[PDB]
Parts: sequence; C-alpha cells; structure tokens
Amino acid sequence: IEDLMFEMSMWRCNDELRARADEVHANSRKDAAKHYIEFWKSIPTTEPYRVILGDVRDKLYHTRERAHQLLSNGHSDVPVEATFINLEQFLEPLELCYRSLCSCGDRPIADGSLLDFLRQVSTFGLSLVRLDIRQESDRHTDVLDAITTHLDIGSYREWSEERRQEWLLSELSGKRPLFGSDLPKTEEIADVLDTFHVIAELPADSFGAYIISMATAPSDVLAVELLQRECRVKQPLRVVPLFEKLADLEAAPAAVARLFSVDWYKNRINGKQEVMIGYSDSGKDAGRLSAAWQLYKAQEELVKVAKEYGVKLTMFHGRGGTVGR
Amino acid sequence: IEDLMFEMSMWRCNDELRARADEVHANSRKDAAKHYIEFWKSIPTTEPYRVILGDVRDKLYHTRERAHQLLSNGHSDVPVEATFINLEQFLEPLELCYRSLCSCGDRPIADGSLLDFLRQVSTFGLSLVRLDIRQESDRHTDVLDAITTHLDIGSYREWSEERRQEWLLSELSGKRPLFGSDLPKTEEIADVLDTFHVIAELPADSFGAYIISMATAPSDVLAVELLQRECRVKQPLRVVPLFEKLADLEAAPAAVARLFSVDWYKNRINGKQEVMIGYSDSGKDAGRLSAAWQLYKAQEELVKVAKEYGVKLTMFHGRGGTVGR
Repeated sequence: IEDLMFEMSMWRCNDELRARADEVHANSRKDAAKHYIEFWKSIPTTEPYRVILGDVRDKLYHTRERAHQLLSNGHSDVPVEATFINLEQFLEPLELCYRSLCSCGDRPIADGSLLDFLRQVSTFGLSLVRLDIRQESDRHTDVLDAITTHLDIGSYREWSEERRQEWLLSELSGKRPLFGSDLPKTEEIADVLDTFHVIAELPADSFGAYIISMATAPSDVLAVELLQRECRVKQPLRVVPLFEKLADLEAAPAAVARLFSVDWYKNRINGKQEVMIGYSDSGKDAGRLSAAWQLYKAQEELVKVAKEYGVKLTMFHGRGGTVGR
Repeated sequence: IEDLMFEMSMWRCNDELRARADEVHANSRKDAAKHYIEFWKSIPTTEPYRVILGDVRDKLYHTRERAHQLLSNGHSDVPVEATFINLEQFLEPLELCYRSLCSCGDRPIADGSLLDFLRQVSTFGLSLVRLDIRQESDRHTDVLDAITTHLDIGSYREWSEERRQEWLLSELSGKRPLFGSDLPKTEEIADVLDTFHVIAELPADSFGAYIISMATAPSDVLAVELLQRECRVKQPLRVVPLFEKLADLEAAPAAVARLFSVDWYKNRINGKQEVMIGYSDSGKDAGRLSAAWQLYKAQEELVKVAKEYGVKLTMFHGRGGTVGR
C-alpha cells in the first residue's frame, strides 16, 4: 500500500473523488500516527488519491492487526469497523481511484500499479484462497439420526429416502430451532457440528464450497443445507456432491436430476449448481478405459440434465497428476 | 466476621474441625493480605476456629467485591469459585464450628455470637430477602399467542382452555427449543421474556415466587412454568396464583383443583404449593362483609383441595394496613 500511495501523487481528480477525499480528510484524525514508516503525517487534500489510499492503509493495518491477535490469542480488541469485512469494502476506493484517473486523461497511470492492485484484490480477496469443507454423507446422517432419536420422532437412518427428503424439507421451510444445547453427541457428531459453528463464526468470503463424499440422493444435499441453517450460518455455502466410484458416476445424472426436481431447492439454488467428479477410484475398481469413458458419458448426461432444468452447471474435476488418476 | 473471628479464639476442637483447619492452613497462602484490617497475617493453627472463619472471611470479602464491581460497572474479574455460591457453603463451616464447640463442652460459647451469626446466615442468606416477581396472566398469554402465531399453528388467545392445557403440556414434556432468536417481540413481549432471562442469569437463592395476577385457569400457571423452562431458568421458581376479584375467589378452589388434576404438574410441585389471596379488591366491588365471609370460605375450601390431593398448601394473604383492605 505504501508504494501505491507514493505513485498516486496526481493533483487532478474528478468531483466524486474530490468529495470523498474531503470526507476522509474531515475525519483524518489530526494525529501523529508515528508507528507508520511512510506517510506518517496527516495526508493533505492537495493529494486526494493519497488521502483515499491512506484511509485504505489504516483499514489494512487494522485488519492485519485484528487477524494477528485473533490468531496469537483467543480474541482481539480491534473493532471490526476498522477492518475490511467485505471482499470489496476494499475494492470500492480503488475503483473510485481508477474512474477518477480515467476521467482526467490518466488512464495509463491507472493501468499501472493501481490496476495490478485491483486485479490482486479481486482475485485473492481478504483471505488468499477460498477454503472448501468436505465430509462423507454418513457423518451428516449420523448427526441427523442423533437429532431425530433425541426428539423421539424416529430414526433418520432407518427412514426411506422419500421420508428423509420430506422431513428435511419441512424442517428447512420451518422457523423453529431443531436441536438444542442438550443434544447427546458423539465426538464425531460434535465434530461436524463444530465445523459448522466455526464456519458461522468466520467471514463468508473465507470459505468456498461444502463437498459431500459418497453422495447418492437429494436427501444428502438437503441434509447439509439444514445443518448449516440450523448452525446459524448466516451466509450458507453451496453444497456439491462427489461422485467418484464408477457406480456413482453411472448414477450421477439421475441423482442430480432428482435433486433439481425438488422445486424448493432448485428455486433457492439461484440458477447455479456445482458437482464434483472424482477420477481416482473409477479406474481402480473397473478398467482405466471403462472409467474414462463412463466419466465422459457422465459429464455429458449431467450437462444435459442441467440444461433441461435451466441451471448453469459447473463441474469440479478431481483429476490427479498421474493418468491412472 | 472480624469480631466473630476475634472471639473464636479457643484451642480445643474435635478431630473433625482439626482436620478441616489443617486443610485451610495447607493452602493458607503465606501472603501479606495487607488490605485487611484485622487478622491480616496468616492464621496459626493454635486458633483453629479462626482459621476456618478466616477462609469464611476471604470468601465473604471476594463476594462483596464481586457484587460491588458487578454493580458499579457491568462486570467483575472476581472468580465465582472465590465467592460463596451456595446458600450454605457459607453455613457448613459455621455448623462445623458449632459441632466442635459442643463436642468440647463449649455449648454456652456456641450459643453466643456464633449462634446469632448462624441464625443470621440461615435467615437472610446471600441476598437479604428473596424477591417475588409478579405479572398478570394476559401478558403471558400475549407472549404465547405471539409464539403460536409465529409458529403458524394458531392463536393461543382464541384457543379453548382445554386446547391451551394440551399444548402447554406437550411442550413442557417436550425437548425441542420453542421460539428462536428470530421471534417477533413487542416491547411488552420482550419485557416478560427479558425478565425471565434476567431471572435465569442470576443466582436462584435471590428469588422467591412468581405471582400471577388475575389467574383463572391452570393454563395461566403452566404458561409460566413453560416460559421459565424455555428461557433456560436453571432452577425454575415456584408458580403461585393471585385470586383478588370476588368472582376469582368464588371460583378459586375449583381452579386450583383443576390445576392439581394435571398429573405432570402435581408431579413437579413435589407436594408443596403456594397460592395468594387478595384482600384489597374484594371489598371494593362488593360489600366488605361479603368479602370477609367469602375469604373465610375460600381459605377453607382451598385447604380442602390441598388435603384431597396430598399437597402441603401455604396461603399467601394479601392484607393491607387498613381494615378496608
């Protein structure tokens, strides 16, 4: 940030950036701010891009500091308002700079360090990569079965796939808390639950997708959606099934089709769905040839299903480094 | 406590209290403790009663300081283990002192300042008086109706008393959280809920009874029991109805009998029940004479019901100072 501030020493800007620059200089905090190396003194409005980038620095410093304490200890006194919480509370000021520079015939300058910085922010965001969370179906099933058994309402394990779909739906559309503090938990049960609580506790742009291994039916996806909502995950992440064994690839288009059939879920999906395709285990229980060919057929029929339901499918290829995977 | 410690200067004790005093002098903490006025130095085993009472002092001091900060600010850094949490973690050491004194032929000594102090503890406890909480039934009814409306299941108001009893019972025996964080609340609704949370947050031995004004049916009491349980009131307090209007007194024995009929509630009440009898409003809408006579009849018939259901009744007389009330 400090080099960027150094280069952005223009004095011409548009009326928008001038207005905002005056805003920041109004609350510029006329203070020493001696901890900084460069630009330690209050930034004059003579250099407005530097005013704005300077506020970006104070927020970037405080973000790094909140994270550093949160990591070192169990808590931080840094107020979240002093930090970037949004993927683009960061991006807005940089865009304003870009527009202003272009307005004044300084487009080459904007396509210099500022552009590199824009692309870096829009590509890495507040946490370098988005993290995927993966877990096998049977663990979610164990959690739910503990929940229905504790509610003296049956056994989610023993239930037919239809019974599971219907129950999961009714609870998803409902407004009442499911389990409470007193739910009897295996260490595993609490493991999956606690990963959900952890996901809720953290920022959304820090996670990617929830991948379900050994996924067979829509109940498998609806189960994760329900567990997320119930674990007070404010912005739940996308659920995506994994088909890796040859049989699961053969069965994938049907299972995805059955899922998209459920109108409640296809309506909430916002027209986008991701599904993962494992390459490793297919050529291990059947031929390498037959695996590859079934993979091709599966990709083909899945895209057909998605087109049929007007959903843009993106396929996540669990390819390895070796041809055998 | 310091005056009492000064007096408890005996050197004879039984083997029980000797063992205990040796316990405290083991963790006596060879420390200055300069804030204290008297007995600021570590207490010798020559005077064992002073040792036990000395720990009683340290826990008493930390209690006053914890409450003092809790009141002055919003919090205290005092650890709860360093305070008296039980009505009688206080009493136990004093009892031990009394036993020791009697063992050694010092019953006259025991019946002096030590006795006065025992009676004071056992009578005022950690918070001078147990506080009663009173509220009218219709506020509980408003909260519940808000809950059933939010759960899309009907209107508790419009429900027959039978329906009310049935639902309340099913939820009291049930194990699922009722409302969640997202329950729409009036200022009133949040008033009653928040007083329940406040009861839950504080120690149990600080409260007495929940008194329900204008109580007419059992649903009025079951509402309070459920609202307590659902507001995670760890040790819910006893519910007690108020019959103040002349009609409510005529109908009171019937309504109390109906309440005792409920097998669950008679099971929870554990053979003790309190009911309040108002004197103020009775002689205001009808004659004073008719008020008194219906009051006598009421006491009589209530005792009849309690005897019939094998429950020890205590009657709470809402008398005034003037004969007119």
